[PDB]
Amino acid sequence: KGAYDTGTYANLFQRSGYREDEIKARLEQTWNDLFYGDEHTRIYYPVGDDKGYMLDTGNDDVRSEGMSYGMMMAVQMDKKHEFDRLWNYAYTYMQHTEGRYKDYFAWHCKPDGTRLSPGPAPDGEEFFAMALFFASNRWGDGPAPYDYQAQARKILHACLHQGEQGEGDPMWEPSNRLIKFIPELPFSDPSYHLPHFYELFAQYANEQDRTFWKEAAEASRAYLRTACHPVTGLSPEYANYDGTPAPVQLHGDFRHFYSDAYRVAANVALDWEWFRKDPWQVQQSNRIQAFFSDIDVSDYRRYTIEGEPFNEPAAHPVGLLATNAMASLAADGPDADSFVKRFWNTPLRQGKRRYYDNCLYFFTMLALSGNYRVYQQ
Ligand SMILES: O[C@@H]1[C@@H](O)[C@H](O)OC[C@H]1O
Ligand SMILES: O[C@@H]1[C@@H](O)[C@H](O)OC[C@H]1O
Repeated sequence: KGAYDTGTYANLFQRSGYREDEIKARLEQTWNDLFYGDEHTRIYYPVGDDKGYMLDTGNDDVRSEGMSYGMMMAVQMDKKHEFDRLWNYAYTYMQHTEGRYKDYFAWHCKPDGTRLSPGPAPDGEEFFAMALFFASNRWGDGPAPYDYQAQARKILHACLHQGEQGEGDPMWEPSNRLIKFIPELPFSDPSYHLPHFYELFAQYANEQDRTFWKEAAEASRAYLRTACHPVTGLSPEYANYDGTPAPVQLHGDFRHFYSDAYRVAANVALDWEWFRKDPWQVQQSNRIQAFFSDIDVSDYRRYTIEGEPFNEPAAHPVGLLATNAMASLAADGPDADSFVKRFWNTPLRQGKRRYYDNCLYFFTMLALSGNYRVYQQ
């Protein structure tokens, strides 16, 4: 039985020997540094009395990924003021009110809120929806736009039914119940598959969609079994509906193990912790940890999914270490305990490239301390 059923969350820092007091203080200090820390560390920026944004420091823009991530961190840390500032920014600047992307979020904008491209990123929408559901269950709905439950249901309605509103496209392929890379293209991104959120969407979404969301959960668990390499546990950034690496795209080669794919190990580990439904998840977690067991974080490269290293370094090696450590929620192999310790002894990244590493870092600090939880009712 998973944490969803028992209400009990594994505290791997505690199982590993760290003191309860040290752990809570470490989690609180990670929060403080990321949202209120110095100019070289923080990724959160207040705007006026009622807005705020998560900065992709590397790309000097605001992404629906980072906004939705900041809202999830805020609600897991019971930080309503920051949650509300981030949501208000997303609601005000990013969410489309009309046209083919109505109720979707523009995937990126300038920090001042000027939209840069209208197209959405589905991993944004699914985190917004999950964070808003948790906000409703934790704090209760307020007047619009802080009517969190209805806001979540509106996003997930468009996610399944955009094709019916007019000229747009849904973010899930109805034929196979799989999340797409973008609404228009017939392939996926394995790091976007969050079967554990789809279980909760099957409880909290519009009644007419609950059957679909339950099928989506089972379809996504099956899909990650097809996308992950059976020796190395590595996955491609973009994958076909059959799990094989998708073709090279006009904007680059996403066939290999790089930044997006790091989140797969994290996502499978949290589904195991919450729902304990697919025991392949334990072996997948053991495999990826075995793959990285004897590789220094400063040596992390881009890899083919069969594990052939490129000369090129990982752009986000702290992010990769974080997802590898988060796999300890599921792994029972000889490497779980050492990745937990390696992570504990790793500080937040600083400087221009810090955004992505520090997002993945925080989700791991939450998870390994037993604080990445389902908020029900
Ligand atoms: O996770 C996606 C990421 O790869 C992209 O660069 O920006 C945010 C999302 O579209
Ligand atoms: O937004 C992310 C970007 O900041 C990172 O550098 O590459 C992966 C993207 O998802």
